[PDB]
Amino acid sequence: NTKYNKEFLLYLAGFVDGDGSIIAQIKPNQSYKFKHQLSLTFQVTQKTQRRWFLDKLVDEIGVGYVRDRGSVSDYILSEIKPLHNFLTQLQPFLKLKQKQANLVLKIIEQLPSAKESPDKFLEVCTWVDQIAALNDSKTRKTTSETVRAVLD
Amino acid sequence: NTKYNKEFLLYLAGFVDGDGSIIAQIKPNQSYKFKHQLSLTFQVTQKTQRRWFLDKLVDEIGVGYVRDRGSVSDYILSEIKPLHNFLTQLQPFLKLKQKQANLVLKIIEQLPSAKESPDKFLEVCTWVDQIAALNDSKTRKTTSETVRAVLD
DNA sequence: TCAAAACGTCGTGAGACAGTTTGG
DNA sequence: CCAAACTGTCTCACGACGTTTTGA
Ligand SMILES: [Ca+2]
Ligand SMILES: [Ca+2]
Repeated sequence: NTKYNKEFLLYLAGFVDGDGSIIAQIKPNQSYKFKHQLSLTFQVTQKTQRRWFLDKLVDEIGVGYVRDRGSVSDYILSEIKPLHNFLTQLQPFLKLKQKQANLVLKIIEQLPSAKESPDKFLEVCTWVDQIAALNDSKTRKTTSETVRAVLD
Repeated sequence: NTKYNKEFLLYLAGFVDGDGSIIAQIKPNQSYKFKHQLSLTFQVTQKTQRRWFLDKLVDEIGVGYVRDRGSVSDYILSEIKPLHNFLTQLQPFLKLKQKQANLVLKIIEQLPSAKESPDKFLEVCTWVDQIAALNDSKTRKTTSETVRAVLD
């Protein structure tokens, strides 16, 4: 359970507030009990020419990976528990995305208990609706209401 | 000469590397002796619904202003003296824009003598070139070479 | 003759999703 | 069934300039 140097977390929070994204999604998938997956992602996007900077992030955060999508690349951290640790430490230094971080950080602490009740799952899904409304969301399709319809 | 809190600078350096810009321009303007103005800008852009964040920067930096351009707003700092003080302190924490910051600092220092020798003015425009080269420059028109064709 | 502000827009470089597959 | 990875794309929200005017 890695501890990060404060000055790193201060800079990083500023960069995240700039080019970063804290993301929650409900993914339709028949193989799941409620026919949806709950997906959490922390990401930083950057021009591939500066991919080196994302690579440095992998090294410094000690987990996650970088992916290519042409002219641009992304640092991706989706593993639920390294994510909890990282976001716990980053959260108090964020300013634009501190609300997203804390929703995520609590959606995490209720996953063990949101696959039991279909109603609990609907509750958690509404929190991801919240994260999406805090972000500059423009192409969102699957929400906690395409879900509620399905749970019927 | 205000001395800025280091935690603030660390966060700001991350945010600058993210959504900020360090700009130097050679502006054709016939009322100047060498037919161009040397202009320097530090800026941070953010969509207007987030203007409060830019307003805070005005207060915390103690100088500069926010302008609106529709859906988006920019914190703007162009005054040469505050810019020098400010960049001197920010620069050590920058990771993507450090080179640009140092070149702006160099330009500022040479500006006085730059207005006296055409050759020295050219040197400076050369440094303007390096800055544009370091940024994601895509609409640039006036270059240190446009200046030579006029120093003639 | 200047520093600085004002006014304006091109071309992405991000952000924030989607859908689908892997593998335990 | 589930976490996580893999693969793709919509629509800006930025970045990084330009030209013109103000007021000393
Ligand atoms: Ca941003
Ligand atoms: Ca950026």
